[PDB]
Amino acid sequence: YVENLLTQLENELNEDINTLLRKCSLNLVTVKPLLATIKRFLTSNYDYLLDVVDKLVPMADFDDVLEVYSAEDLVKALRSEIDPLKVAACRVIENSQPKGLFATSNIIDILLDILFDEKVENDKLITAIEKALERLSTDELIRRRLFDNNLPYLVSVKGRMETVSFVRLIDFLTIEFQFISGPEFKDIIFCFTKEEILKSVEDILVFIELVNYYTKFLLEIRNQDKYWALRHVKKILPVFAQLFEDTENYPDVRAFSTNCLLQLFAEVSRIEEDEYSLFKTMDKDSLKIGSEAKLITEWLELINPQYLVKYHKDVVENYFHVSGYSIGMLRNLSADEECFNAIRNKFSAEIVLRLPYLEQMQVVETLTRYEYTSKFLLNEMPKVMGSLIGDIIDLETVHYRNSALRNLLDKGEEKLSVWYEPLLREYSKAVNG
Amino acid sequence: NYVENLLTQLENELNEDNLPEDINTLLRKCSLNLVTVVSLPDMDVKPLLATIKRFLTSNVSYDSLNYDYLLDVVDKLVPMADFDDVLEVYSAEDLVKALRSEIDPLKVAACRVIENSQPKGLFATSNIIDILLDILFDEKVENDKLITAIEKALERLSTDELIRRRLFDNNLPYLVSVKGRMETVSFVRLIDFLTIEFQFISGPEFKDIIFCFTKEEILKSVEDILVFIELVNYYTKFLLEIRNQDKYWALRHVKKILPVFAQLFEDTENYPDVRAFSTNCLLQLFAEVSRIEEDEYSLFKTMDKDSLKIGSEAKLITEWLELINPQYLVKYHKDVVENYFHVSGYSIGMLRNLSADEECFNAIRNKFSAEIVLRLPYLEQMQVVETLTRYEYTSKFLLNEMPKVMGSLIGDGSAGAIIDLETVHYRNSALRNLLDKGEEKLSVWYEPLLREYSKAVNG
Repeated sequence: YVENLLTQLENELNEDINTLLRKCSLNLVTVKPLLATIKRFLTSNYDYLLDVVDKLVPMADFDDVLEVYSAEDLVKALRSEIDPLKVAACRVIENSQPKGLFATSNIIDILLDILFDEKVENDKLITAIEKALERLSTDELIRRRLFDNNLPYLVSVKGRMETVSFVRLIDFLTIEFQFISGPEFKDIIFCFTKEEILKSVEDILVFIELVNYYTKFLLEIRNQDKYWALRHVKKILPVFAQLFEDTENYPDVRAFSTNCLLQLFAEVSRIEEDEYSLFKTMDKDSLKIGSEAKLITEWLELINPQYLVKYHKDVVENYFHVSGYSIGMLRNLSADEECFNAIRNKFSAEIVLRLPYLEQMQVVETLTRYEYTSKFLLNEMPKVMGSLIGDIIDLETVHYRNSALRNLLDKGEEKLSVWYEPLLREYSKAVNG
Repeated sequence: NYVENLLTQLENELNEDNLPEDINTLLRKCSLNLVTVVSLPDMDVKPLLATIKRFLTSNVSYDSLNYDYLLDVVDKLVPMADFDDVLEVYSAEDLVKALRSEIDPLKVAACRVIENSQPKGLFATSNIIDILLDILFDEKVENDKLITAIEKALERLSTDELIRRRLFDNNLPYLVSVKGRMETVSFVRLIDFLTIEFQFISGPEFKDIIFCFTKEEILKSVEDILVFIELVNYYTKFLLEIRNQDKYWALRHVKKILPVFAQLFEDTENYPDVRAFSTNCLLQLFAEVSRIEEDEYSLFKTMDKDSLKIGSEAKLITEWLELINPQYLVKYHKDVVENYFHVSGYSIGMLRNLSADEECFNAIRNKFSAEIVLRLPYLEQMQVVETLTRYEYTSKFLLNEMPKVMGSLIGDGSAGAIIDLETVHYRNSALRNLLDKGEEKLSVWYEPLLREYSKAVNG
């Protein structure tokens, strides 16, 4: 049936065309003459035609695709003035088998010419290029073509700092960093000097994109355990903090980029190396946690809690009080034992029990996450445990209650004592009905 | 200041007698700036939303403006603004008129407004949801962006009880009528809708009539194999969601029909299209069935004995050993596990599954030797080692019986130079999983593992 529908399409393209194209697409999601007929139609609803190509290409054996779309045809397609043909070329390139097949040609180079062309407004084409590059970048030869054969070009795009092509470059580097090893890492491509960061402030959108690039860069270093990359990034982190502080000379930085800078500083505080040496200097010289009242909640919600208790114990001790409002701060401050000890005297069963059930469940779920917080809950607030067990339609309440029940049960029967059987009973009722 | 002035220039350019030449470049620039986050409280945002609305409600299409660019500004502007301001421009009656129109861009804008409803139950007392369902299940609708906009609006609002009531109570006979059509296009959208909705449904809200299919409906779906495949996939994701969301109460509503899928899989003479076109999706379903919260594999052992007959069809053996619960495999097909499995790069998929149960691992243990593993290329050795590193019983086997393999994991000092993505990933994971066991259980391997892990992550 699928082969006959494709044969019809092959005869038809050489009315209700859109409907048959949809029918072909729907059947494929759930070959040379058809691919060649579509190619002739593209070299001469186009989105519906391309969707058939997008589903047909990965399904077929790549040798058959290569016969219709040669490396030479792909260069011609990408150098044309026909956007749908360029998208089809991208789909072919994306599905290259082996992934390094086109690594010896200038195909990747041409993909980069289109990607960094600010005049390109076709979002589907930009996405198709990025998807083709992301898929192929697991291969070493493809990363070599990108970061060695096209290094001067990438550095030229980087130096330009033209809004449209720069944002696409940042997106490209973010995607590429997940595949890059220590020996492949190039500072000139992935890292920005103080001078480039100062230049980005002139166009605040570019600056915000750069702050977000660094936040995701630090997050990826933590997620992928790529600590070797820290020495390449740390030296410029105090520049972002200096810009955050310098409201007289760079008012646009606090005016338009406060939130993204706070997320960056949250990541910087997770660098513990040499007793928070870098973050301590940024805080002392620039951030000055506690000195600007309107940022106190955010600092206590975002900054490494071990850092907060060691250098701003007075802020933690005095500022934090239990309420639905301070749940964000509770989740962060509870994540370090010493930091939790600095807020522990703000709790009582009475205070927690006065909160509406959704807020009690958010507080309880947070306290169930750690050994020291759960011990405090069980030994000092058994009335709160009584409220958790109880005598619910709200999805958030059910989510936090079930997570609290599950986190306590993870501790085991021995550590739960008298709470074991009531918790098991409540969890069974919630998951089994 | 800059973003609201960019929005101000757009409001002024759109209200000029004739649209200026730069209109589409301005819209595109507005979209890139809004991408960031929340709006400036400079002005109400109401005149710009109302100006865009007049362009969308107009039956006159202007050659000079790009409607996709105009909608992209709406899709970024609506969630950024206070909903009371959006309501002033787009009332519940304007939304009904927009959805009942013949203007697709206007219907998409209506969806964005509905999606961002605050409170979520605001339009639950109107027929707005009913109209969204009429469009969603209309086969003649070819606009994929409109279909997605409806699904996104329904997904966002379905966390609310009143919205689920409008869906599953006020529109129950309609939804059941769409379900009974089993017309390809509307059916696929219905399955996607039910998958979205199941995330939010509680035990007391669950309705068998709309979420579950009887044997008769499953037999009817075979007539159009695409519909049957969509149904197999629906059940696989349904069982996966029960495991992921701990919704075990739903199993009693689904289990009774699971043997029908296995019967169809076996019956190649009377249902040849089942095996011909749906083998792979059925294998994924059976993998989930072998993992359900049930009493000693009651249901799966009957499906296997009567229909699946694991081990009787040689060409499916690798797939069964890669997919089926390993505890089930060793208890009922120990002979298959013992004879079939041998170590190679090819059998890595089987190794990862069979290693996940201790008894099952004991049945493959004698196929390992340091010599066999050491002959594999380094990427494959790392995949094998990383698998053995995942469990207490496999790691004990690796450390006590294959110290030469541990020697290969530690290596000759050239690991810092490994460029292969996959090799680094599996080696580092193996190193990390072993270190998680602690210094006491690692003995002499502790310091070399710590040294190798430090070099990999810090060097």
